[PDB]
Amino acid sequence: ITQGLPRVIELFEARRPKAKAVISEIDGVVRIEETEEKLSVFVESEGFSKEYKLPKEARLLVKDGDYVEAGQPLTRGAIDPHQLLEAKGPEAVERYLVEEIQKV
Repeated sequence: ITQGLPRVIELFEARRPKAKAVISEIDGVVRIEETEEKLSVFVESEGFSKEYKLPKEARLLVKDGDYVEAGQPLTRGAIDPHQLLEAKGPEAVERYLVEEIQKV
């Protein structure tokens, strides 16, 4: 994560954060799949399937069987503003940038 001026610069430059969070591209229900060595999270829609293979030590913000919005974070960390843009649209990005800059 990042605090202070570097976080501000990272936001104003719209950089992809180093320790970025993972977000859902679509809406759907959470289905966790965890081997003792490997980890993956599945966003299952009524007719679609999404699969996010994340490193095994990543903190989750999603309880199993939850309905997540497109663009909603699954992992902790800073959100990549461009991914948030493609997933959720302009308004969500403006909101995110303003609030995130204001936190500092």
